[PDB]
Amino acid sequence: PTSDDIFEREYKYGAHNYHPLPVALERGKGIYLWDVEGRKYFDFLSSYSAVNQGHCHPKIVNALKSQVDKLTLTSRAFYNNVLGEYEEYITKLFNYHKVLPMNTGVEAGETACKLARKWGYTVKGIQKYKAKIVFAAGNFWGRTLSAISSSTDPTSYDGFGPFMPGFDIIPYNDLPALERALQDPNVAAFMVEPIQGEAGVVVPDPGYLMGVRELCTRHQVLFIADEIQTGLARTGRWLAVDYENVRPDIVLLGKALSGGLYPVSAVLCDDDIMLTIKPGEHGSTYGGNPLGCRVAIAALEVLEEENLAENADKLGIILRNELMKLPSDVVTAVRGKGLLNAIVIKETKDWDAWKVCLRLRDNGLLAKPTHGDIIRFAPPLVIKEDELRESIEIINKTILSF
Amino acid sequence: PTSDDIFEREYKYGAHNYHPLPVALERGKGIYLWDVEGRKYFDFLSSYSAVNQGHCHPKIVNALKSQVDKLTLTSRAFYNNVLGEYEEYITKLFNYHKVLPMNTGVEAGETACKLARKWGYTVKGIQKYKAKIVFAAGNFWGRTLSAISSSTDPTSYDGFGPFMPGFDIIPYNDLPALERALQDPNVAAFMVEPIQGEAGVVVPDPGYLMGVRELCTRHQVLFIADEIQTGLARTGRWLAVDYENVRPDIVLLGKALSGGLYPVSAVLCDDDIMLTIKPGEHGSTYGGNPLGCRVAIAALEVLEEENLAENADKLGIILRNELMKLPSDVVTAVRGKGLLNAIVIKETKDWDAWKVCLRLRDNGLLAKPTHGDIIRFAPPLVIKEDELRESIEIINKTILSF
Ligand SMILES: Cc1ncc(COP(=O)(O)O)c(/C=N/[C@H]2C[C@@H](C(=O)O)C[C@H]2C(=C(F)F)C(F)(F)F)c1O
Ligand SMILES: Cc1ncc(COP(=O)(O)O)c(/C=N/[C@H]2C[C@@H](C(=O)O)C[C@H]2C(=C(F)F)C(F)(F)F)c1O
Ligand SMILES: O=C(O)CNC(CO)(CO)CO
Ligand SMILES: O=C(O)CNC(CO)(CO)CO
Repeated sequence: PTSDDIFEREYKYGAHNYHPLPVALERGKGIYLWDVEGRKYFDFLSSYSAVNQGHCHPKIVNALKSQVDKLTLTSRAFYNNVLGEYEEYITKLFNYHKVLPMNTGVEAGETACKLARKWGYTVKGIQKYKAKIVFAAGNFWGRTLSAISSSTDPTSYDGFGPFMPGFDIIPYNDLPALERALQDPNVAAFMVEPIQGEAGVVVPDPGYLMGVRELCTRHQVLFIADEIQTGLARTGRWLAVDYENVRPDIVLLGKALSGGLYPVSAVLCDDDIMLTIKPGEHGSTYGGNPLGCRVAIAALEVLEEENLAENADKLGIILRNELMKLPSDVVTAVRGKGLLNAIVIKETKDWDAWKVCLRLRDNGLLAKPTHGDIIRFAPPLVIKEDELRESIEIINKTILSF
Repeated sequence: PTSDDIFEREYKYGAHNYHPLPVALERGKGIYLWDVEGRKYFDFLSSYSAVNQGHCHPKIVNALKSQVDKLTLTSRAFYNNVLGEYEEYITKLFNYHKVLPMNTGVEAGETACKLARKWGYTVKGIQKYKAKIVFAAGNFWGRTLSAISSSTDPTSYDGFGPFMPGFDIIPYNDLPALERALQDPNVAAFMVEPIQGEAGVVVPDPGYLMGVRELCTRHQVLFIADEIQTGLARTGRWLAVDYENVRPDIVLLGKALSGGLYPVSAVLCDDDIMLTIKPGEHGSTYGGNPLGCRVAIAALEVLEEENLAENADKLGIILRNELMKLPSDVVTAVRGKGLLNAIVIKETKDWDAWKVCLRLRDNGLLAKPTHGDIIRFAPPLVIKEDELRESIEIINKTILSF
């Protein structure tokens, strides 16, 4: 069963909601992936930063295999013995009172919106159903009707309305706009990514996150930080907001929370917010199941025990330093923090980010474009400096082969 | 670490969005669960019908263990070698052109709403953003802002607005109301459960589903059948709609699609609907990952090879027959199809569905109430007639001990 067979068969029987890069992967471990013909590749996408810990990390695998022989799902109608241990661990690890477990990133975001609105009505005293949540243009937090309603990307929302009311949108990295938006006492929260991933790794100016926290406190507005892709060592800290010593009111985690072995996500906040939701008022069939909790506990331990945040910090400097050695004729910008990085391609009609990624694949490195001029470079955080330097050679050899 | 310790620790560190039955489960297999003190129980909830195949079915476990050592997540940016095999299998199994894989039940529902609206705008010709979707009162399809906006249950939606526009609600099991609702040419779809699970196992009159299909065809409206809990042999057929030989335009699957080992869900429909969504316009980080696909393929094979639908059919008759032998003084109604069943309790102030389930737990059987007068009985479909008869004894011994 060849790569071409694999492409054709997905095309026949599967929805066309994606156009993947033409590579048919069968196997992966650490920083490497192998296709069906056995060719070996560096993974510079990390499955959108879900395999921070490397593919099939043995510690997380063994947690999965130990638990799958015991108990995988009771539903939340009864207690299991794993969920709390995970809850005690993750809430102490991040220093919040409580966690609400969900499965996917967008589910954690919907949860955060529901906490914000409920807190707005039952604590802040907003009249029912006047609550607003402010978002930054360029945000991406998933594909539900609610998530695309806050998007400014036409490919997310066009053809899918009517849209959820009560969302306001302001420019990203703009504190005067946030100050103007928070004049409305019916605003309950501001939700924002510490670095906008899908918008093309857009890093806000130093002090932005400190100013956000100040404005939210001053106006009695919840600061929701979406760390589903910036968190868990990807940017060189436990949370990207740690760079400015800022404590959000709600933190969203996902992707790397499981090492890529299970959809696990989390909403962290204190009691005065979390307990606004009463029993029966929110949940999920698979949220908090024992199998995902065991996996999450191990995937957090791997991040801590192997010191991947400081590894991501020190190697990201190296990565960005080498990438700017590329000629400004061809690479117009280098952006990133820790091991979440991007380069912008001077998109002539000679060439584009898609053709670059095709040739990168030919030379053994997997990455993928985000707007035809942007290419993300985000390898697993278990990569070593010598392995990283080999990868930079493949990027050099590719960019300069045009 | 005792059951009481387990309760207290979840209470301290976890959100209070649930009030589970006081039982702390550590282990499960087949139809049985064991708590931390070793006591053994019949599972008559099946984790809300996600473990149709029994807890930790060895065939599904071995599929998980084989794949977790190989590759668990590439993201949809590249191809993996498993996804298509699953897509070919499930689309031929249910006789639709295509499948769109997602993770949770509510994600499949949001997907169905987005397909319906997109089809309404790009095929039916509804002006943008006038599309409507009709739902039946009592529906439950999840906890996103969109899903609670169609709910008529105040505990789902109260305090969580403002709500998604464009949803109409009609009585369930009411064909004249549907005919009245579909007079609006801007309606794109009607979404409905063949049996309303969360509303208390509410079974519509014979012919209802045939009348729905006729009205939807006559008015050029998509018939979306939510089988996330009625499907996959739970009611005695592959799809609950199979009882009336009705083919919906969109079918939603979830829960049992994985055997309870992984959150896997699916949206099935033909090309003229499915291909309204173009690349980049919908997706999910974990949807379609190789690990969940291997698990789903095995969990479907277990349903087919062990003939659980006919087993569920023949044992559900037995179950409902015995349950009506209970005195009408105390059990006001018995409802269900296949192995999805409920009894209604004459809720005096002497006693209620919660106290019944407490005493059922004391006598070794796990079930749980849904509105304080309704108790669901839904054991795994691998149960045997002799095991089922033992369980009925525990239900008899409990109801008559009051
Ligand atoms: C900050 C943030 N909050 C929530 C979610 C929802 O999480 P989810 O519901 O998917 O679990 C996401 C998900 N982002 C995805 C979805 C995935 C895909 O489209 O396949 C590609 C991906 C992505 C990343 F991560 F950067 C990119 F390409 F869009 F740019 C997210 O980035
Ligand atoms: C027909 C249908 N369509 C979609 C979904 C969403 O699927 P999901 O997003 O959860 O994967 C569901 C989920 N129903 C759940 C959620 C779970 C919980 O509240 O913990 C209890 C449960 C339930 C069942 F199954 F009957 C009950 F108690 F609400 F009555 C569903 O029934
Ligand atoms: O009307 C618009 O332009 C947009 N309105 C919303 C976003 O601001 C929904 O998309 C309001 O929630
Ligand atoms: O206004 C209402 O009573 C309800 N409106 C909606 C449901 O019909 C949203 O909850 C419209 O989508």
